[PDB]
Amino acid sequence: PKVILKGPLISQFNFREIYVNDRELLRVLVKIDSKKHLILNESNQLKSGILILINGKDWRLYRNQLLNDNDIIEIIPIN
Repeated sequence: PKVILKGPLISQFNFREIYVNDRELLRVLVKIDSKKHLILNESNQLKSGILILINGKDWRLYRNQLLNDNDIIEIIPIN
């Protein structure tokens, strides 16, 4: 799947878009957030003020189902 960063996350991660082979959302986030811990707490739980869209829809609707290779994951910070 394709990961797109929005807002301050772009400068904080130092990239805007990246592809990852992971089909499990948590693993996608861990690969992105590996040595930085910017969007995940130590418990790998998402930090507050971060939303995730999968193909334009809130991630929680998907119930941790298999991601397809062509899915677009948007990570969006909010106030």
